[PDB]
Amino acid sequence: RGSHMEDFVRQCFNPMIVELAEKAMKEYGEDPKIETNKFAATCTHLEVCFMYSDGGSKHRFEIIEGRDRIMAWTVVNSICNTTGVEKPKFLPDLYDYKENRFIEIGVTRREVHIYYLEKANKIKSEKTHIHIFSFTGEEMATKADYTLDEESRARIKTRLFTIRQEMASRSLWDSFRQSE
Ligand SMILES: O=C(NCCc1ccncc1)c1[nH]c(Cc2ccccc2C(F)(F)F)nc(=O)c1O
Ligand SMILES: [Mn+2]
Ligand SMILES: [Mn+2]
Repeated sequence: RGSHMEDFVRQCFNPMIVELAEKAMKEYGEDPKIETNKFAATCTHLEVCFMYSDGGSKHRFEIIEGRDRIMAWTVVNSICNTTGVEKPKFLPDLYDYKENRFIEIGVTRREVHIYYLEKANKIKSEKTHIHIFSFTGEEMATKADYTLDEESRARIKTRLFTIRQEMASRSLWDSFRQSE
């Protein structure tokens, strides 16, 4: 109670994104007032997912992140029973109707190579596409098929660096980076 991180989070991100992040953390037994770096992280991942689905065509993506566990798994079951895609063991973030595959979006404060290595080991199922962004401006996608336009990806990286600058100007960036 009283953290600068919580107030900055609720100020820097959009009210719907803050509400969704709060519902998610509470759904997973996590306190946004005590685990405030993770509050920021959930909000950032949520905004990156929304931006990512805003790129590309109109009907292209199905958003999985942001829903509650049960409804997200229901939509996943529908996607699988519709397209015949292998049911992912763990919840992805998006589904691409154009490339016909699930998408796992990563946002890390560490080296992108490491984070993708970790997430690729965790998923193991070599069917789901994996796309990592970084707060330094780096990105890395499975097969190096980055799915979206260059402009749409550049927008996301710019937003990430803006978040990083806003945290640094308030002296919460060191803690955020070392928290991962
Ligand atoms: O989907 C995700 N979580 C789904 C479950 C969940 C959602 C929101 N709140 C709590 C639970 C997800 N989580 C992360 C960060 C992370 C990584 C490993 C374990 C736990 C977490 C965290 F912080 F979320 F608990 N990075 C991603 O890229 C990503 O997709
Ligand atoms: Mn997710
Ligand atoms: Mn993700």
